[PDB]
Amino acid sequence: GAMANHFHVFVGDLSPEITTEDIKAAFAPFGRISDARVVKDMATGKSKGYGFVSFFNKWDAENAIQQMGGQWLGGRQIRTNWATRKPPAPKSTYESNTKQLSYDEVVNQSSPSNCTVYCGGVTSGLTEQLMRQTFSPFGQIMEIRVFPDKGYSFVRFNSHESAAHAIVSVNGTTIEGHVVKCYWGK
Repeated sequence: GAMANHFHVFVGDLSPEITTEDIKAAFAPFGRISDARVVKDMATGKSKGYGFVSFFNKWDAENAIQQMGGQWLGGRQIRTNWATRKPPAPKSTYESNTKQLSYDEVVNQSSPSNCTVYCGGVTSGLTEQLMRQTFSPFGQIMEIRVFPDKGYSFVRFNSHESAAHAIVSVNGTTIEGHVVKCYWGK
């Protein structure tokens, strides 16, 4: 049938009296077997204590593992464990380009020679000093160019790291009531 629904069970602790033929019969009522094999001695036909079974359907194998989970087959209880361990199919639980402010993502949004941050959203109180004092703890300032009338400013940093850091920190903050937005500028 479909290999996806075929399951291999690893059998162990087989009593020496047990043979390939025995597992076929023993496991058949619990699980439908396509084939079952005991690694047994060629001469005596006695089990070496282990083997494998191929079931036609997944439930059959699983049921058989449980029912034969140390069941008295032969003069002793045998062991079972699943060999073809069916993995569960995942889904996109993580990553699809998380939209947050990743410094790594932000720094790659511009060429490393660009040191300008575009600050927008500050329609009020927008002074050179206000931007300067805010941006300064994030990076070294070279220029502050402001336009309160248009509600934006250009913050010129000394370095690119400084500029990307400013964006990651300032983007989505609030300056005197106005929610600010920052990205790369010219």
